[PDB]
Amino acid sequence: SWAQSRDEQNLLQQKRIWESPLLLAAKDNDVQALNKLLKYEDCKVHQRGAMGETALHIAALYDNLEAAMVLMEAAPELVFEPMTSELYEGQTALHIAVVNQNMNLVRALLARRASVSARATGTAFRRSPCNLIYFGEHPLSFAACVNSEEIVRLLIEHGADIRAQDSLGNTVLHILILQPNKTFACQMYNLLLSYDRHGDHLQPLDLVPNHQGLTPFKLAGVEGNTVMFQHLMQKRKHTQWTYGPLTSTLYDLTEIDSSGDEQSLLELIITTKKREARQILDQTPVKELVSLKWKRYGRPYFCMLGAIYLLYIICFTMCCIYRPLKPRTNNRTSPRDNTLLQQKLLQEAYMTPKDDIRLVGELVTVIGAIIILLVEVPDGPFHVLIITYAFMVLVTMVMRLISASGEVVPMSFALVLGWCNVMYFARGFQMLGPFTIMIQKMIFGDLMRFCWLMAVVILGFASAFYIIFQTEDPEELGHFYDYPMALFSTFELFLTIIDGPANYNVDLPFMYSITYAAFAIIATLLMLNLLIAMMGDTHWRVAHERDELWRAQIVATTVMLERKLPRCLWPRSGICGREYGLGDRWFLRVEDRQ
Amino acid sequence: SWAQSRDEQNLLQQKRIWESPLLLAAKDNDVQALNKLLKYEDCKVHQRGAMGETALHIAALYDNLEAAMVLMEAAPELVFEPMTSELYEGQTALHIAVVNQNMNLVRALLARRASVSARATGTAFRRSPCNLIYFGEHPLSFAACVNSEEIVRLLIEHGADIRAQDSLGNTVLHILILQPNKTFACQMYNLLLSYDRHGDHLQPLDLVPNHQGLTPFKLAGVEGNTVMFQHLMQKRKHTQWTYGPLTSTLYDLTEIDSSGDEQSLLELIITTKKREARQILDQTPVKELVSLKWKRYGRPYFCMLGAIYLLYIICFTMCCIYRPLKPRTNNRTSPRDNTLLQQKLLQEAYMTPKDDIRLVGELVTVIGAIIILLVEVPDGPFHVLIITYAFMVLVTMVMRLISASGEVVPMSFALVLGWCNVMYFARGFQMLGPFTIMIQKMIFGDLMRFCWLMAVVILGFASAFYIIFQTEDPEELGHFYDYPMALFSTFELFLTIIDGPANYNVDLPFMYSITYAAFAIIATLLMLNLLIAMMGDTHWRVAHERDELWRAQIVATTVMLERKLPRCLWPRSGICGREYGLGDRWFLRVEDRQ
Ligand SMILES: CCCCCCCC/C=C\CCCCCCCC(=O)O[C@@H](COC(=O)CCCCCCCCCCCCCCC)COP(=O)([O-])OCC[N+](C)(C)C
Ligand SMILES: CCCCCCCC/C=C\CCCCCCCC(=O)O[C@@H](COC(=O)CCCCCCCCCCCCCCC)COP(=O)([O-])OCC[N+](C)(C)C
Ligand SMILES: CCCCCCCC/C=C\CCCCCCCC(=O)O[C@@H](COC(=O)CCCCCCCCCCCCCCC)COP(=O)([O-])OCC[N+](C)(C)C
Ligand SMILES: CCCCCCCC/C=C\CCCCCCCC(=O)O[C@@H](COC(=O)CCCCCCCCCCCCCCC)COP(=O)([O-])OCC[N+](C)(C)C
Ligand SMILES: CC(C)CCC[C@@H](C)[C@H]1CC[C@@H]2[C@H]3CC=C4C[C@H](OC(=O)CCC(=O)O)CC[C@]4(C)[C@@H]3CC[C@@]21C
Ligand SMILES: CC(C)CCC[C@@H](C)[C@H]1CC[C@@H]2[C@H]3CC=C4C[C@H](OC(=O)CCC(=O)O)CC[C@]4(C)[C@@H]3CC[C@@]21C
Ligand SMILES: CC(C)CCC[C@@H](C)[C@H]1CC[C@@H]2[C@H]3CC=C4C[C@H](OC(=O)CCC(=O)O)CC[C@]4(C)[C@@H]3CC[C@@]21C
Ligand SMILES: CC(C)CCC[C@@H](C)[C@H]1CC[C@@H]2[C@H]3CC=C4C[C@H](OC(=O)CCC(=O)O)CC[C@]4(C)[C@@H]3CC[C@@]21C
Ligand SMILES: CC(C)CCC[C@@H](C)[C@H]1CC[C@@H]2[C@H]3CC=C4C[C@H](OC(=O)CCC(=O)O)CC[C@]4(C)[C@@H]3CC[C@@]21C
Ligand SMILES: [Ca+2]
Ligand SMILES: [Ca+2]
Repeated sequence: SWAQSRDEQNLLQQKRIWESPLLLAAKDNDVQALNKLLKYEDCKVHQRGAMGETALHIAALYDNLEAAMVLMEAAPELVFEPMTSELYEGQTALHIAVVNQNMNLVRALLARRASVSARATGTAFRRSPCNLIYFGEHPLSFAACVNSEEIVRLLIEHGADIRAQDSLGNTVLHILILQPNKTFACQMYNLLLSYDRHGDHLQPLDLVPNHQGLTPFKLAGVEGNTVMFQHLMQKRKHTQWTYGPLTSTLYDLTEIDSSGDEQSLLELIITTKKREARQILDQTPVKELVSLKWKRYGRPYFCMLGAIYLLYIICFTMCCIYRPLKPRTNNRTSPRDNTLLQQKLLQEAYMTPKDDIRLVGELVTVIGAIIILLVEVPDGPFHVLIITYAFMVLVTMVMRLISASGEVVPMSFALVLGWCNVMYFARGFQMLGPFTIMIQKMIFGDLMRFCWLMAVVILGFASAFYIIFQTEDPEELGHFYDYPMALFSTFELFLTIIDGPANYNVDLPFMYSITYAAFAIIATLLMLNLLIAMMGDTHWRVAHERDELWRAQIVATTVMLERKLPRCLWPRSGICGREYGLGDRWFLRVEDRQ
Repeated sequence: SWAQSRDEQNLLQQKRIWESPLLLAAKDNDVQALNKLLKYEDCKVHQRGAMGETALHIAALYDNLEAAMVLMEAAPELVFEPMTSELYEGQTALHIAVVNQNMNLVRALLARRASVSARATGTAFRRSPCNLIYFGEHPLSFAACVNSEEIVRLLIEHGADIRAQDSLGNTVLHILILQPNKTFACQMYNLLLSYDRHGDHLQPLDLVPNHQGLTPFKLAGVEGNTVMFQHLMQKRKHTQWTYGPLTSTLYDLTEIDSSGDEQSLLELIITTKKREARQILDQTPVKELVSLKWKRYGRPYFCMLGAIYLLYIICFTMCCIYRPLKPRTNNRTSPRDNTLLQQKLLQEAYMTPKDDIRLVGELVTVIGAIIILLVEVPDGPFHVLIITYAFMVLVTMVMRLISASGEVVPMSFALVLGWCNVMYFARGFQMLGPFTIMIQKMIFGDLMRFCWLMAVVILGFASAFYIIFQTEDPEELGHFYDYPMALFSTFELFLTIIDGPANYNVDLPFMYSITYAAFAIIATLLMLNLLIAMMGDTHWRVAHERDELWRAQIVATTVMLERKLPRCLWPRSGICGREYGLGDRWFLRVEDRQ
C-alpha cells in the first residue's frame, strides 16, 4: 500500500539512474562519461522521472562535488529546481547538500544565486510519525537542525530569514526544540537568537507563536524538553540578594501561570499525550508555584468539596436505605419464588410526615444531580463516573414519576458509583493519592489483558463440569443448574471465594473428581497466583514513582478548580508588579541555600 | 500570612532602594552617584525604612567594598548600627560582611572600631525550622560556621569572646555541631579550642553547658552527629597495652553512663525525635556498654519480669475462665433470644470452698493492677496497653462490687490487652525482638493509610448489596439483614474469610450475581492483594535493619530497668577509679585486634 509504494519509488529511482548514463555518472563521478554526453547532442538536459529529480539533484544526493560543478557550466539555468512530485515537492538540491553538510557544494550554489527561501512542502518533510526526520521546510531550518554552524552563518549572509515560518507556523526556534539531541540543540539555539540583534519590534523571535499559539518557552514544556526548558528559565529570572549561602530570586510567571483566557503552561502539561512533559512539573519555579496554589487555596477548597460531597452521598444513601417496600400482593408462583415483599406506589408512598422528611433528602439528591450535569456536560475517569452517577439519579427519577418496575438496579449502580467517587478525593493527601493509580493500572493493565485467558479456562471447564451434573439431582452439589450458573460457579472456584465443591454423602459422579483436580491445579494455584504475581509487579511499579504521580494529580486538580471557581475567590498567585517597579508582570519569590 | 509578609518585606526593601538614589548606588557601586549626593545637602544620613536598614548595610549585603569605604569617611559615626525591626533586630553590617566572607571590608570595620559583641537576637536568627540557617548570634559564631579561618583568627584579636553564649546558652562549640557539613565543622572546632589555651578554670570551654545542660560531647550524640562524636571520644580514651595485634583501651564513661540524677547520653538518644541519633548507638564504647549491661544485669531481670508477668496473666486468665454463670431466670423473648445462661450474683458467688480458692487468684489479680498504676501513672505503646490493662481490672472490680451487667466486655478487652503484652517481652531475644516493630509499621503505616479506601469500597458495595436482599426471605443468604450486618458481611467477603455467598436453591435475585462479580474482582483480588503487596514491603524494610532496631529496644529497656530498680541491685558498670590511680571516674576496658 503506502510504504510498499515508497520503497518502489526508491528502486524506480534506482532504475532511471541506470537507464540514462548522464543520471548514472551523476552517482559515481565519471567525468569522462559526463563530458562525452555534454559535447554530444542536447540529450534531455532537464528530463524528469517519477519524482521530478534532475542530474544535479542526484550528484548532490550522492555527494559529488566535481560532477555537479562540471554540470554547472554545462547548464547554469538549472539550479532553481523545484523537485516536485507530491512527496518531494518544493525540495531543492540546495536543500540536499546542506543536509549532507557539503559546504563546498553550497558555496558553488550560492555562487550561482541559490534560493534560500524554498519551502519543501512535500509530504516527506511534514511533521508526521511516518517521517522520522522533521528539520523544517527551509534551508536555514535544515542547517540548524543538523548542527551545521558554518553553513548557518553562510546562509543568513545570503539572505536566509531567521523569522520565516513553515506550514505549521513553527519558526526555527520551534524546530530546534523538536530535535532528539537536546544538548546540541541548545548551542545552535543561541546562535540564531544572537543574530536577532536587529528587529526587536513585534516579538523579537523568542516570543513569536506558531499557529497553535505556542512560544519556544511553552513548546519546550509541552514536548518535555527539560534541557531547553531550564535554559530559557535563565532569561526569566532575577537575582535579588545573596546574604551568605542564602539567595533570593524572582521568577517571571507570565507564561507559566494563567495570564488570562490563554492556555497556561500548567494546562498544556496536563492536557498532552507525551509522557516526558510531566518532568517539567518539578523544576524550580513550577514546583514552588504548585505548592503555593495547593497549600494556600487548593487544598482548603478541595477538602470542603470533599466534605460536601461526603454528606450528599450519605443524603443519597439514607434515602435509598428507606425505599418504599411493602408486603406483596400475589403469592408464590413457585417454591423458588422467594420474595416476601414488593415495591410500593407513589400514591401510597408519602402518607406519613415521616416520609415528608424523607423526600427532602431526595430533593437534595435530585437537585445535586442537575448541578453536576450543568457543571460538567457543557465541557479523566472520575469525570465519567460522576456523569454516570448523575445519570442514575435521573433514571430513577423518571422511573418513579411513572411508577414502574426495577428501581433497585439503577440504584445498585448508583451507590458504588457514588461512594467510590470519595476515592477521587484521596488525591488531596500525599499518602493516599497514588493508591487510585494502582487500582487503575491493575484493572486496565493486568486484568484486561489476562481476563481473556481466565474466561477461556472458565468456558472450557464450566462446560466440562455442566455435563457431569446435568443428569443428576439438582440439590446435591447443585452448583451447576445452568450454563449461566456454571459460569457463576467456575468464576467462584477459580477465585476460591466459595467452597470447592463436595457433597461426600451420595455415590458421587465419577469424572467430576478427576476433572475438578485438573481444574484446581490450573485455576486456583497456577492461574490465580499468576495474576497475584502480576499485580504485585504493578504495585511495585506505581509505589516506586509515587511522589511524581501524586504531584501530577495536584496540578490536574488545581487547574480544574481555578478555571471553574470565580476569580474573586482564587487570587492570582505571587507578588504583583507596578508598585515595586518591575513592570506589570506578576512575579514569585524563591529563597534557597547552596 | 507569615511567609507572604516576609516576601513583601524583601521587595519593599527592593522598593526603598529604588526610591533613594543613595540607597540605590549602595547596591551597584556608582561612586559618581555617591559623591554627588554627599557633597550636596545633608539628605537623611541615617534614614531608616521598614526593617531599619542603612546605606552601609546595603553596600555590605550586596558586596560593595568601595561604596562602603567612601561612605566611611562621609559618615564614620554609623558603623555601630543595630538594624532593628523585630526580625533583623541586633544585626550589624559587621555581621553581614563576615557571612559574605568579605575580609577586606571587615578590616575597614575593625579599623573603625567595630563591635564583635553584637547579639543578633532578631527572629531570622533564632534556631527555628522556618529559618534554614542557624549560625549563632555573634560575629565569631558567624565566622566559625561559614568556615572562615582567616576572619576567625582576626576577630578574636579584636576581642571576640569564644565563651559567649547566645539566647539558648549555646556556645560556638554547640553551634558547630549543628552545621550540615560535618567534616568542615571538625576543623574549625579545634581552632577554637586551641585558642582556649588560657582559662582552664571553670569548665575550659568543652565542658560548658547550654541552658538545656548539654555539653558538646552530649549534644553530638543527641543531634546524631557521629563524625563529631567519634572525634570527641579520642579525648576520653586511654591506650593501656599493645601486645602484638592486641590492644587494651579504657573509655571514660562519665557523660556516657548514668552519673547521677542527670540525664545520661543513653537516656537522651532514646528520648529524642531525631532519627540519626540512633547511629551513635553502635560506636566503640557505647555498644560494649549496652552489651555489658544487658548480658550481666538486664537480661536476667527482664526474663524474671517476663516470667512473673506470664504467671500473673494465667492467674488472670483462669479466674475469668471460671466466671460466675448460672442458668437464666426468665425465658426466651424471641426464638432469636438464644442465651441459655446468665450472670450470677456476688451474694451467691462465693458459697463453696472451691470459690474461696478462686477469689485468691482475683485478689492476686487486683493487687497486681494497683501495683502497675502506682509504678506507671506517677511518670511507648506498651506503656499504653499496660495502663489500659490495669484500668480494665479496676473497671470490672467496680462492676462486681455493685453487681451489674456486662462483666464480659471489660474482660473481653482485658485478655487481648493482657496476653499481647507478652509480645513486649519478645525484645529480650535477638530473633524475636523486631517482629513487634513489623506489627506496628503495618498497622500505623500500611493499614491506617489504605483502610479509608477499603471502607469506601465497603459502604459502596454493602449499600449496593443490601437493597438486593431487603425484599427477600431473610434466612436464605441472609448475609444482609441490616446495614450493620451488611458492613459485617462485606468486611468478611473483602477478606474472603467467610464463604462467598450463594444459596443455589431458589430462583436467585438477579442483580446480585452481576454485582458480586463486580465486587469479587475488585475486593478479593485487586484490593486485598494490594495490601498484601504493601505489607510485604514493610516486612522487607524492617527485616533489613533488624539488628539496629533490636539494639534500640535493648537500650530503651535497660535505661527503663535501671531507673526504677534500686541502686543496690544494679551495680554501676565498669571498673571504678581511686584504687588503680586514674581519678574518681568509672572506666570501661575494651580489648580488640587489628
Ligand atoms: C473477558 C470477557 C469474557 C467474555 C465471555 C465470558 C462469559 C460471559 C458471556 C456472556 C455474559 C452473560 C450473557 C449470557 C450468555 C449465555 C447464554 C446462555 O447461557 O444460554 C444457554 C447456554 O447457551 C450458551 O452456552 C451460550 C454461550 C456460548 C459459548 C460461549 C460464547 C460466548 C463468549 C465467548 C467469546 C470468546 C471470548 C474469549 C476469547 C476471545 C443456557 O442453557 P440452559 O438454560 O442451561 O439449557 C438447559 C439444557 N436443557 C434445556 C436441555 C435442559
Ligand atoms: C494436572 C493433571 C492432574 C491429573 C488429572 C487427570 C488428567 C488425566 C489422567 C488420566 C487420563 C485417563 C482417564 C481415564 C478415565 C476413564 C476410567 C473410568 O471410566 O472410570 C471408571 C472407574 O474405574 C476407575 O476409577 C479406574 C481408574 C481410572 C483412572 C486411573 C488413574 C488416573 C490418574 C493417574 C495419576 C495421574 C498422573 C498425573 C501426572 C503426574 C468408571 O467409574 P464408575 O465409578 O465405576 O461409574 C461411572 C458412572 N458414571 C459414568 C455415571 C459417572
Ligand atoms: C477507616 C475508618 C472507617 C470508618 C467508617 C467504617 C464503618 C464504621 C461506621 C460506624 C461504626 C459503627 C456505628 C454504627 C453506625 C451506623 C448506624 C446504622 O447502621 O443505622 C441504620 C442505617 O443508618 C446508616 O446507614 C448510617 C451510616 C451512614 C453512611 C455511613 C457514614 C458513616 C461512616 C462514613 C464516614 C466516611 C469516612 C471514610 C472516608 C473519609 C441501620 O438501618 P436499619 O436498622 O437496617 O433500618 C432498616 C430500614 N427499615 C426500617 C426500612 C426496615
Ligand atoms: C469488573 C467488571 C466485571 C463485570 C461486572 C458487571 C459490570 C457492568 C456490566 C454490564 C452493565 C449492564 C447491566 C444491565 C443489567 C440490566 C438487565 C436486566 O434487567 O436483567 C434481566 C435479566 O435478563 C438478562 O439477564 C439480560 C442480560 C443482562 C446482562 C448482559 C451481560 C452483562 C455483562 C457482559 C460482559 C461483561 C463485560 C466486562 C468487560 C470485560 C432481569 O432479570 P430477571 O431474572 O429476569 O428478573 C429480575 C427480578 N428482580 C428484579 C427481582 C431481581
Ligand atoms: C445538593 C446540595 C447538597 C449541593 C452540593 C452538591 C455537591 C455534592 C456537588 C454538586 C456539583 C459539584 C461537583 C461539581 C463538579 C466537580 C468534578 C470533579 O470531577 C473529577 O473527578 C475530575 C476527574 C479527574 O481529574 O480524574 C469531581 C466533583 C466536583 C468538584 C463537584 C463535587 C461536588 C459538588 C459540589
Ligand atoms: C455495580 C456493577 C454493575 C459494576 C460497578 C463496578 C465498576 C463500574 C467501577 C466501580 C469501582 C471501579 C473503579 C474504581 C476506581 C478505579 C481508579 C481510577 O482512577 C484513576 O484514574 C487514577 C488516575 C487519577 O486518579 O488521576 C479510575 C476508575 C477505577 C479503575 C474503577 C473503574 C471502575 C470500577 C471497576
Ligand atoms: C500481684 C503479684 C503477682 C505481683 C507481680 C505483678 C507483676 C505482674 C507486675 C506488677 C507491676 C510490674 C510491672 C511494672 C511496670 C513494668 C512497665 C513495662 O512497660 C513497657 O512496656 C515499656 C514500653 C516501651 O518501652 O515500649 C512493662 C512491665 C513492668 C516491667 C512490670 C511487669 C510486671 C510487674 C512486676
Ligand atoms: C478487643 C478489641 C475491642 C480491640 C483490641 C485490639 C487492639 C487494641 C490492640 C491489641 C493487639 C495490638 C497490638 C498489638 C502489638 C502491636 C506492636 C507495637 O509495639 C511497638 O511499639 C514496636 C516498637 C517497640 O516495641 O519498641 C505496639 C502495639 C501493636 C500495634 C498493637 C496495638 C493495638 C492492637 C491492635
Ligand atoms: C475471573 C476474573 C478475575 C475476570 C476474568 C474475565 C471476566 C471479565 C469475566 C469472566 C466470566 C464472568 C462472567 C461470568 C458470568 C457472569 C453472569 C452474569 O449474568 C447471569 O447470567 C447470572 C445472573 C443470575 O444468576 O441471576 C453476567 C456476566 C458474569 C458476571 C461474568 C462477567 C465477567 C466475568 C467476571
Ligand atoms: Ca467454607
Ligand atoms: Ca470456606
